[PDB]
Order: sequence, then structure tokens, then C-alpha cells
Amino acid sequence: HMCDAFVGTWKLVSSENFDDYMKEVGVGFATRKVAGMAKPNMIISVNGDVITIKSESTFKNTEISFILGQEFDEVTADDRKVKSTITLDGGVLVHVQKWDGKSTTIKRKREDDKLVVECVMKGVTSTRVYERA
Ligand SMILES: O=C(O)c1cccc(COc2ccccc2-c2ccccc2)c1
Repeated sequence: HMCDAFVGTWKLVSSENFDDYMKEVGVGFATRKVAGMAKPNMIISVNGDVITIKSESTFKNTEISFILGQEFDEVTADDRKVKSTITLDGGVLVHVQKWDGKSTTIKRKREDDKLVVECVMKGVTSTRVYERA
């Protein structure tokens, strides 16, 4: 029942500070503009020990599959090649991405009927709120 509170189909309803987060990450101007417009559908599923997160949007379609605690290689929507580890900490999915001696952490939590995504890169935080599709 791992991650049951997260499983389903979710749609972005609000974003704050995302352009600033993307700039801290190193995303270039054109990508930031187009990516910042996107309203993704996020699909989270669980099959045994394997979690799959898909993000579908007019910007990019991305999919990751992983086992908690077990590092994987991820190519991000903005084309970084990162090493990612996702863990469940106190009911929060914590996703750390490492590349070029940089790190960013994305946390996904359930709050009321929403799924709240917090993206942090050095001092800059963005909050993205999803509701059930
Ligand atoms: O809202 C999310 O599910 C979420 C989760 C985890 C991480 C991030 C951050 O991802 C991005 C990072 C850099 C540049 C662009 C993106 C990006 C922009 C639009 C759709 C998908 C990725 C968004």
C-alpha cells in the first residue's frame, strides 16, 4: 500500500516561483517560458516495489520508474542528465537530483485533497499544487 495516497491522476492547478526555480537550476530563457506555461497531468502508479511517475504536457512527456532508496539515472524535462534517489520520509516523497556537482530536491506531499510539490534549489523554493484529474 506503499504510496497509496499518491497513486492516481493529478492535474496542475497553480505554480509559484517556478521561473526563479528553473533559473537557479540553469534552465535557459526559451525553455523556461515554454515550460512555465505547461499544465501537466501527473500519473503516479505502484506495481509491487516499483513506483512510476509520468508527467504529460504540451511541453514534454516524461516517465520515471524507481524503487525507493535505489539510485537511478534520469533525463529531466529540461535535458539534464541527473542521478536521482527517491525516498519516503515521514509520508513525504523526497526526490534528490545530483548533476555537475549541483543538487536539487523535490518533495511531494499530500495536503487535504491536493498533492503539493515543493522544488528547492539553493535557497529558491517553488510550490506547485496538483488536484485530482
Ligand atoms: O510539477 C512537477 O511535477 C515537477 C516535479 C519535479 C520537478 C519539477 C521540475 O521540472 C522541471 C525542471 C526544470 C525545467 C522544467 C521542468 C518541468 C516543467 C514542466 C513540466 C515538467 C517538468 C516539476
